[PDB]
Amino acid sequence: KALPRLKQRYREEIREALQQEFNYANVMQIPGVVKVVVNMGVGDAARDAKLINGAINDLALITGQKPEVRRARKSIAQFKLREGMPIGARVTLRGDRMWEFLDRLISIALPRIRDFRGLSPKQFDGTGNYTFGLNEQSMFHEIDVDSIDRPRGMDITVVTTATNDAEGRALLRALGFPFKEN
RNA sequence: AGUUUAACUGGGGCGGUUGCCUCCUAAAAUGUAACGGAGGCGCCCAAAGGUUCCCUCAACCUGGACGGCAAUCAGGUGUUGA
Repeated sequence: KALPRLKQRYREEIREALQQEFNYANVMQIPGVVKVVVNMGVGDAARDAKLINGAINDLALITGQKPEVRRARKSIAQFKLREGMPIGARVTLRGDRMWEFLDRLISIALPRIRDFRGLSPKQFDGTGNYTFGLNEQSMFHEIDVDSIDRPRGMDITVVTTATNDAEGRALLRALGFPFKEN
């Protein structure tokens, strides 16, 4: 007994508009976002093993779920990197929590970037999966932006059952990502 | 004063070596020598053992903030080259 904003919108308008654009036979062919992905590469694992915990805490406060700590399966010593050194955190988002996260991101933070002209239409890949990146976490009001001791940027990537970049960009437009309309 | 002070060895000496594991020589069973050719061991292990369950890598292509030939991520090819 509840509905998020973007999901109600998705089931109302966007499916209709893509149908009226691309004319699929079955509606099962309709594109739909599955999951959302978050990652943070600490990179100074061999110099600060504590920024890892810092990033864990930030993403906790940001996404409302305890992250995963991705280990280094290979040992490349030109970076000090050794088998099992924690280099980064990672979180998966699916469902109502995902739609809420996109609502927050599109409505609070991305309208808080400094001189946001536009996210490119060219972060796609093969079929329409949008892989962008943030330099700082100085933007989410979710975050306690008084306590941060360093910039700890991140990298986001958005995956969809779309089959090509045209359908991907069209769907993400209907959903309200500020592309550079070109 | 009584006695020891090695062997192999293309004579002896000098050098090197002596035991165990793996490969070729070794001649499609086994086995087979040379001071013939290449290596290694005289350990480690609250788990790197037992059991039940689950999953598949490396590599390449692309996207991608610092990040580059490569770091973590996502998406494909990938019968198996890790």
